[PDB]
Amino acid sequence: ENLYFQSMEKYENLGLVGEGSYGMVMKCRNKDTGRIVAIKKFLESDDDKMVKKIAMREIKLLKQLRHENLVNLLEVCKKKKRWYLVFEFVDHTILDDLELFPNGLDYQVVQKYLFQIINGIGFCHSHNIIHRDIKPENILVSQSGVVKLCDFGFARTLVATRWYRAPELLVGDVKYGKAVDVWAIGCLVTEMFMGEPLFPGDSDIDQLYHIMMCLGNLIPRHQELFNKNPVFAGVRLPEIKEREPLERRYPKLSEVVIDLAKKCLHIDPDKRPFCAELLHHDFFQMDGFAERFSQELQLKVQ
Ligand SMILES: CC(C)CS(=O)(=O)NCc1cccc(-c2ccc3c(NC(=O)C4CC4)n[nH]c3c2)c1
Ligand SMILES: [Cl-]
Repeated sequence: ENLYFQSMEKYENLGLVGEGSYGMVMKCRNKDTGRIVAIKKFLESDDDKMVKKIAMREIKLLKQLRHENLVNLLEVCKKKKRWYLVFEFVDHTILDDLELFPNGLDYQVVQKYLFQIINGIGFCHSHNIIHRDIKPENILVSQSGVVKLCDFGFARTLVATRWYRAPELLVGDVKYGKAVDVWAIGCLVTEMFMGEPLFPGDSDIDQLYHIMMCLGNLIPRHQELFNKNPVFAGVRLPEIKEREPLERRYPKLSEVVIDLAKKCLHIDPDKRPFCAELLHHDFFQMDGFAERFSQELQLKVQ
C-alpha cells in the first residue's frame, strides 16, 4: 500500500533510551539533520507474508494516531529484511519534575500536565486504543513543556509497577476498557499535587489493600472475579467498614481537585467519566484556563 522505506545508514546508535527500561529502543542521531530520534526494531523478517500483513496494519494505525500529545511515528526504515520504526525522541519525563518538587508541583503546572495527558489519552480512546500502562515514566515532557505519551498497549499485534492499575486489572477482568486509563490519571492527580504515589502496592493483593482501605469495597463483579482467580490462591479480599477518604488523607487539597480525583477513581469503571468529560471539569474550566491554555499550546507549532 502507501508505505515506503527510508534508510538506517543515516542513523548513529547512541545507546538504548531510558537505560533500557522501554526495551530495545535506540536513541539515534540522524547524521543528515542532527535530529535525535527513538528507533525500535519492528519486524525480524518481511519474508513472512502474514507477519508482513499484520505489520502494515499496525503502521497504518500508527499513522492515524498523529497527535500533539503523543510520541509520533516519523518514518519506517528497512535494513536487509528487518523493519525499524522511527519515533520522536523527548528528553525528559514527568519524573524529572517530581524529583525537583518532591513536596508537590505548582498548581498551574499540574493543570497543564493533566490537560495534556487527558488530551492525549482521549485522542487514543477516540480510536478505540487503550494505553493500559500509564505511569510517570511513560509521560514524556519536551523542553517546551509539551507532554508526549509513549508506549501504548496495542491489541491484535502479538515485575512491572502496579501502582496505577485499576481494580479491574488487578482482579483479572478481561472486560476492562478505556476506564483503566482514567483510573491511572486519577492516581496521578494526587501524586502531582502531593509528591508521593497514591497507592504504592508491592503485589497485586497489596495493591488491592491500598485501594480499598481508601476507596472501600469493590463492585460485586470484581469480588467474584477475585474469588475465582487462581493467582490469589483461594485467599479472600478484606471487608472495608470505614474507608479513609482522599480528602481525609489530604485535607489541604482543594475541593475541585479532590472531586476530579474521586471521579477518576470511582470503584465502578462504568461510573468513571470519559476523557472528554474530564476536560470539561471545573479544575480545567475555572477562570478560563482551558481556553487560554488551548491557544497557548500553539508552541506545538514551534
Ligand atoms: C504514541 C503512539 C501510539 C506510538 S507508541 O508510543 O505507543 N510506540 C512507540 C514507543 C514504544 C516504546 C517506547 C517508546 C519511547 C520511550 C521513550 C522515549 C523518549 N525519551 C526518553 O526515554 C527519555 C529518557 C526519558 N523519546 N521517545 C521515546 C519513545 C516509544
Ligand atoms: Cl474518596
